[PDB]
Amino acid sequence: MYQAGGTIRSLLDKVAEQEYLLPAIFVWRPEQICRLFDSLLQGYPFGTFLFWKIKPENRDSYQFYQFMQHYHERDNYHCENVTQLPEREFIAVLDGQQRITALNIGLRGSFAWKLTGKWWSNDDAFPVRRLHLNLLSKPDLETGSMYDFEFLTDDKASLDASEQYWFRVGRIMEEEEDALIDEVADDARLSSEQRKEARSTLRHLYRTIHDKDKISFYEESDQSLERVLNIFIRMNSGGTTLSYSDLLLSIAVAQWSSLDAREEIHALVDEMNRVGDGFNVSKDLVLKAGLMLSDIGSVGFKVENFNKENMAILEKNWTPIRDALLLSMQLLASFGFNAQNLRATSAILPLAYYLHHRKLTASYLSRVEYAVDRECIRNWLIRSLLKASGIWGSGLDTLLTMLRSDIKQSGDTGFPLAKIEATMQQRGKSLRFDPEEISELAQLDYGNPRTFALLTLLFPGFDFSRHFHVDHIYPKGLFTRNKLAKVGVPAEQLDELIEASNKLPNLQLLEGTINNQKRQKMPHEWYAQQWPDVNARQAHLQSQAITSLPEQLNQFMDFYRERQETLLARIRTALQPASS
Amino acid sequence: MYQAGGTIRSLLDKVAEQEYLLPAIFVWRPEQICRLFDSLLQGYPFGTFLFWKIKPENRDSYQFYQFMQHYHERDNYHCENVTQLPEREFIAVLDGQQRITALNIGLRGSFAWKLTGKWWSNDDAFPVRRLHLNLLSKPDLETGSMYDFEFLTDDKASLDASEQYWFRVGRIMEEEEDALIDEVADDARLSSEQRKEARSTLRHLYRTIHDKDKISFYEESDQSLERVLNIFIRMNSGGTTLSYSDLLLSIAVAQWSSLDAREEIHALVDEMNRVGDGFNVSKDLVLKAGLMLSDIGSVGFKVENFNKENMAILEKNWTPIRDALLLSMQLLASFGFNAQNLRATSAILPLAYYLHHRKLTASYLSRVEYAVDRECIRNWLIRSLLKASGIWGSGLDTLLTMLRSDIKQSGDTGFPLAKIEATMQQRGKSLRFDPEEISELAQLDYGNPRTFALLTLLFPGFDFSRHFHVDHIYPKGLFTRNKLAKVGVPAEQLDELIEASNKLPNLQLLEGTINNQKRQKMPHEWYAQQWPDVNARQAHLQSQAITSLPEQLNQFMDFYRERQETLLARIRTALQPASS
Ligand SMILES: [Cl-]
Ligand SMILES: [Cl-]
Repeated sequence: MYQAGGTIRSLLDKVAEQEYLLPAIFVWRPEQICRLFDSLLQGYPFGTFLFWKIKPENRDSYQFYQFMQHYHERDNYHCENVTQLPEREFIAVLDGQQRITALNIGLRGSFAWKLTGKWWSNDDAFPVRRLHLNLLSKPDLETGSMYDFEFLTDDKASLDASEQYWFRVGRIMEEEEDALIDEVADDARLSSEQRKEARSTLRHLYRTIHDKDKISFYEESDQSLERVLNIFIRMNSGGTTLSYSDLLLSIAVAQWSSLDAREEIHALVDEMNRVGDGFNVSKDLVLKAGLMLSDIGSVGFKVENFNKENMAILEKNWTPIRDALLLSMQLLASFGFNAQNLRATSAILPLAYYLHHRKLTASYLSRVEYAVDRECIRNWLIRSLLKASGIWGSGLDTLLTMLRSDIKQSGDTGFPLAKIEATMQQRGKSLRFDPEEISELAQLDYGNPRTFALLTLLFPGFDFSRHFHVDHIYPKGLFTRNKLAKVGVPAEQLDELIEASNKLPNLQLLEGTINNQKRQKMPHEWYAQQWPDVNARQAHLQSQAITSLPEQLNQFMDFYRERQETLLARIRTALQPASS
Repeated sequence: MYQAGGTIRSLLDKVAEQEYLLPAIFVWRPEQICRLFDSLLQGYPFGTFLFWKIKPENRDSYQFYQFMQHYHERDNYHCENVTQLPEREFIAVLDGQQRITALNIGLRGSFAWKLTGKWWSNDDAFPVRRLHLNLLSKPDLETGSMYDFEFLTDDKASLDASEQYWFRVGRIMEEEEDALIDEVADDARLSSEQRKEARSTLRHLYRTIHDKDKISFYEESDQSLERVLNIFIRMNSGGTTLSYSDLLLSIAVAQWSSLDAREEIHALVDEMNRVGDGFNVSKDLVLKAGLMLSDIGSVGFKVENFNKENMAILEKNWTPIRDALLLSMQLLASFGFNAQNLRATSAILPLAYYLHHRKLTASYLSRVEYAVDRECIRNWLIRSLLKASGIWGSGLDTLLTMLRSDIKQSGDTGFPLAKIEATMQQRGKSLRFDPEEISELAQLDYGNPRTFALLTLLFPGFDFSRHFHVDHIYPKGLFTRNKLAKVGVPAEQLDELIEASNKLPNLQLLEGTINNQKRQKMPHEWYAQQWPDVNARQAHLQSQAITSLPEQLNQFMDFYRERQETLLARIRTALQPASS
């Protein structure tokens, strides 16, 4: 069947009573849910959906799932199983799943994502947020946004937003339009001009969902599913549309006399990703690096930059360029980076420009004449990566072309560290750390990608190309609620000790792989038998910012505070910028 | 910038002027184009298209193509490059490519595909067809069809069938509606009752194309492209809509406790395709085989057959089922089959059923107790593949379930050939060949997949799992039109002899690979050099149905005609209905 128009309200009511379901076959980023609601209010139409009608004889023939509603990046990213399996004929959605999920999360659910820089262990790193609309939206002529939608905690919404009036979008499914419009009219915090504007935005939102025929679908049973599914694919977007990424790639490879630049680019990606313990770089990175290493004026990942003259330059230099790219990954692996602990792939671009510039080869990793230069790059890269945010995000393209001029100007004197650091300061991307950034670094968690990076900056000396790991000084296994309450730790200090045992003051770098006999002893026990000479012992331990090793867990927080103090100092000096 | 109105005629005028072009980045089956036109006349709407505007300053920055128009499976199957590049702003179509191509082929172009049973080398196996509509179509209740569209020759369109009035669709782009409707009204082929419904169907077809707003699109320049493409993708089918067959795979994987069904399917498929010199088998075949080998009542490739009860039965029997499937591929390779010469992969299903029924293993290929049985299978299979069509196409599912009962009753006595052939006969699929089929077999071309099969039937005794090939008796290279006139062949006959030189009476099976010294000699020279003893030579020529080996090409047709008669007698004997 064809249904040419239903409301979003009718659609979501069916989702609510589990009459629209999913067959057993992910979710969008919050920013994309917001772009959908903005596009919806602006008037962009939905494409048609496709629904498979399940008769009651078949309720049990197949496994069905429920549309995602309250998304939690940690605790609920999988679709929930059906709980109210209908006993009348119902629907499984074959096309429309992600648009319907976003509608459902925005209007009936929530989104809890991990805060930037925090670790999965942290429980206050996943604040629950709900979709909100700023009833006083004004056209942002940069994003093309007409309505400002945003996922907000309850308190960032309720705060006095100056010039803003935030409205929880889901209220239009819970209250009548009259009650909501009256709330806005009766709010004395709005001016009369603001009240008029808030009112027509709230009406526009309410009625887009409740009055406008936005939803169209085909609806078919088992018997003719095959035929209409084919019709549906034929007449709508059947052969999937290229993303912008894949469009640039196709346009870019079109300009190459090599009969398969597509194959050259994939071989390079997979090669790069097999380096060391594995990386995860994309073809986007390779194409942008193409633009950057060929001295193209713009490194913007934009279709206009992949015209035939620029792709002619890129093809000419493809061998130097894939050589530098591949040597960039080998440098990174030689520092200990892999796919799990490299947060910003864009940092590869200036590294690769440098290696490509000086025409370096894999001997750059061994010869001693380079060791000082290799160490200067490592320190710079790690510091850039220790920033929670604000270095390799927004503003990248202008940062990259300025860093490129600095590297160009350096001839073969080596990595131009002072110049680079000044360019970054000039751009609002200083590698200077302020005291609260320092405190944040000193409480990093085991497994956070910045943690090993920080440790290899604080305690250099290992061959980071060889095996090494981060270990707990007081083994993490000793720290459970049961075990601790019997050594006497008060019941209220129990969660404090457990959280602290997993953080930087209890962390160290160790050569080799995980030692299982170290992890079953108290640290003073383990170090007394590995270092019988009491003087060696206290020099080794001191090299690791370990002064003492209390013999009972009851005194762990004394140890923690003491080493936290030493690490704060060591972090300060390590992150202090040189001068001349 | 949106545009919800647009006629198909406007769209195709832009294609015709080369103002709608393709960016550099396959064409549908003719029956899929026909189904597009049927859906279009039934009211199924087109999804919205995405167009990228190229400003005249960038008309040279990228490579563009023209929409395909006159499709030739051999001589013109990849997009035409741009003649007549617009000097004003123009469009590259980013979404809608395939739907526009189909409109363009149906309304302004043509489709030439290889006739079933013929080979690429034959220049009269690709008759040009153009899209036609039966102005007397009536609802077909078996196909959901309402309008019968079909690609036809001018000759088969000019034929009078009881209620078949074929009208060439492209004429609505070339002539005024008045002229076309008057020709229908003036045609003594139609009764007054029929000219009313033919006029109404011609008008509906004409006006769907010229008056109705069926085309809608977004149009964007470089600047808005990224933003609007992502909106387009989010609001429409954003994830590649799953085909019916990918839906079945997903439905099926979901019901397996833990054999990790998705990659056990793909792994078995890859395994199947690497047997011998390689096959090209589909996951769809593997699923169908699951249904047949587990004795499910229906073997229809329909979603209803993949409920959890059936998938439970399949998972239990998965190991014996993949065993049987791989053994069936190994048996086929032992016959000399591969991806190129196996025309009907459905023939695998009864093979695999049989092999699974008797629980045979790899020793079935070698032990001599099976030699007679393997040869009976090979003989039956080849005969089924020697039919140009009508065996493994339509009607397959009922044939399969009946072949299954025949194999199941055969117990352990061996392949039940007589009963299988009775079954095939009552299904209208006799392995009996009539005189005109015999004559067509006696002139198959070199390279036609049926030629190798026929030869292995007529000349058994090689080790078809070791290397062998088809070779010309009088080498193919001797037969160029310059070379032939020089040995003094009359002008009239020259191309009769070139023709016949590529056909079965000049073909033989030889062990090993191509022998380049044999291909440079007249046959009688080759054989006198290889078989110095004239009596062993006559014996060996006799085994290949060679009576005489004329020494001049001038007598080649005397050889052709003599060996053709010898082959006809062998073929008539090899294909004759058997003893009972
Ligand atoms: Cl940027
Ligand atoms: Cl069938």
